[PDB]
Amino acid sequence: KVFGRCELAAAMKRHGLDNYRGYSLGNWVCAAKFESNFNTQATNRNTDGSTDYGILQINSRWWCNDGRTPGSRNLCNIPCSALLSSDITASVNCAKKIVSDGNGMNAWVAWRNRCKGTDVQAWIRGCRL
Ligand SMILES: [Cl-]
Ligand SMILES: [Cl-]
Ligand SMILES: [Cl-]
Ligand SMILES: [Cl-]
Ligand SMILES: [Cl-]
Ligand SMILES: [Cl-]
Ligand SMILES: [Cl-]
Ligand SMILES: [Cl-]
Repeated sequence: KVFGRCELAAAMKRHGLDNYRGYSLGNWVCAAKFESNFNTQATNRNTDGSTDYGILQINSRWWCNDGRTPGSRNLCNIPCSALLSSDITASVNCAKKIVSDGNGMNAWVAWRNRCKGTDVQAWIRGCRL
């Protein structure tokens, strides 16, 4: 599924991501924009052989199981395929664990490089939330 901007904001709010760990909804929308362009089906291989999955590009090195990332863990206790669903529940639940892991949203290097410090409220501007 390819979400619209306000549509994804609303879905993230509905699943409790709004201000989770102190990160406003615009931060989460911004991250999703630059990680996946709002496409739940996005996958990308990393150089090290792990893969990033879904709307927030969660990595199989730590967070989900894909059967092909030796030495990796599955800390969200989920198949990585679950992170590609139209329903964003599994990706939000896992993102909540990631952002609680100690470095906040710096875990998403596209958030750190493209969102952090910017006018992230622009991402929810105009949205009926
Ligand atoms: Cl957009
Ligand atoms: Cl915001
Ligand atoms: Cl992989
Ligand atoms: Cl997804
Ligand atoms: Cl594996
Ligand atoms: Cl392994
Ligand atoms: Cl959803
Ligand atoms: Cl980046």
